[PDB]
Amino acid sequence: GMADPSLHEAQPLKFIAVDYCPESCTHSPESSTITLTFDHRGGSRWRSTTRFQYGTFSSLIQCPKGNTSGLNFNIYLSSLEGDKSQDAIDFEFLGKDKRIVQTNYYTAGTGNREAIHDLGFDCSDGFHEYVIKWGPDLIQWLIDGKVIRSVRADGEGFPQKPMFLYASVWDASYIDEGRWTGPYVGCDAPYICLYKNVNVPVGTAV
Ligand SMILES: OC[C@H]1O[C@@H](O[C@@H]2[C@@H](O)[C@H](O[C@H]3[C@H](O)[C@@H](O)[C@H](O[C@H]4[C@H](O)[C@@H](O)[C@@H](O)O[C@@H]4CO)O[C@@H]3CO)O[C@H](CO)[C@H]2O)[C@H](O)[C@@H](O)[C@@H]1O
Repeated sequence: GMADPSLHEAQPLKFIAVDYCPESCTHSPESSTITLTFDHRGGSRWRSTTRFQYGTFSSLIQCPKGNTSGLNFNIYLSSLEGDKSQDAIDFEFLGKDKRIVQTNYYTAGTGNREAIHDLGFDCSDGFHEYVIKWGPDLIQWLIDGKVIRSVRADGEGFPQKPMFLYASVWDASYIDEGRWTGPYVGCDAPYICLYKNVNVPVGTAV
């Protein structure tokens, strides 16, 4: 009993696109780091250049410092951002409180499956690991190696369309009178959200 016998499959996300405002996204593939910045310019959004059909997705993430009230930073899967009938699976940080994270998923445009989780840490205090495990009848969310939520196919729809990996930072303060992410204060810009060692499924790109 010397070798670790534990079964251990993922590949680094090498190729990404930026959907708007590329000046507020940086990619350093040589250090496996992507950053997103929120400031006057209005944020940005990156994504994988390919869709995937199921698999495990992960990133180290360090959220922005300072007063992030109003902001939404995230990492998520979506069949197509902006599609009214999208399938999706979310990690969304709510800027009013950097010690929580919200999970959610969408089936043919329908969400309303929010859950709020206590992180046990400040998400801007160093890099932490966020994982989405997406299967045909089981979705799991992991944080620093621990499952924080599991949902199984319950007959009320399930994400099954091929999906892009996405990440953005945006001002969500207009949602629910600012009660969701807080009012936007925005006096600590640039708000820099960092993604490191983003990994995608080995063999499910479609
Ligand atoms: O131009 C006026 C106004 O524009 C602002 O920038 C907006 C920006 O707010 C918007 O953010 C998207 C974001 O890119 C996207 O990732 C996010 O996706 C959601 C998804 O819709 C949900 O279903 C769920 O899965 O969770 C995801 C992650 O939160 O949705 C937001 C909101 O639509 O993107 C648009 C471009 O498409 C962009 O114009 C800008 O900040 C302001 O300064 C400006 O006034």
